[PDB]
Amino acid sequence: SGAIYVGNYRVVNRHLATHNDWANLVWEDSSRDLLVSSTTAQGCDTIARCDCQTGVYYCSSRRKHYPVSFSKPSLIFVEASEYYPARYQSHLMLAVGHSEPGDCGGILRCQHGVVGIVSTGGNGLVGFADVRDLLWLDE
Ligand SMILES: CSc1cnccc1CC(=O)N1CCC[C@H](C(N)=O)C1
Ligand SMILES: [Zn+2]
Repeated sequence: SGAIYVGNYRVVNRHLATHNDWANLVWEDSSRDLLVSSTTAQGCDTIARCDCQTGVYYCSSRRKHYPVSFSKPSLIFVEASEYYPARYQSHLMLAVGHSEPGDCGGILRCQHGVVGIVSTGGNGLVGFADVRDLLWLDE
């Protein structure tokens, strides 16, 4: 579980999106595992507009924040699940770190703000869905 609350938007993993999210849909992309819904309240999460490759992510399976080196956003192949068949997920960034299935939605942050959210993982690796290219979240 976990979401980004910026302005009148709620950013979540598409596979973990609720009924309310689909009823207040703004934009969704299965290949990125992202879904954006609208909110009445005004969020204050600052989104990073950078090319940082180091940050800190929240791991709910350990109740700890971990510092990570992470890769540039790219097309990384992801194995089949009850949410998506086997495919290439775009705008994905990998880091060496701990993750479990309940960890999806944890925020990744740098000195510039919110980079993205936990989306994939396994084998000692953790994947983050980047949100820095989504410029419309601010405007
Ligand atoms: C941190 S998630 C995780 C971590 N360890 C083992 C397993 C996982 C689960 C996992 O990777 N995914 C299942 C749910 C959808 C995901 C996606 N974005 O396509 C992929
Ligand atoms: Zn940054």
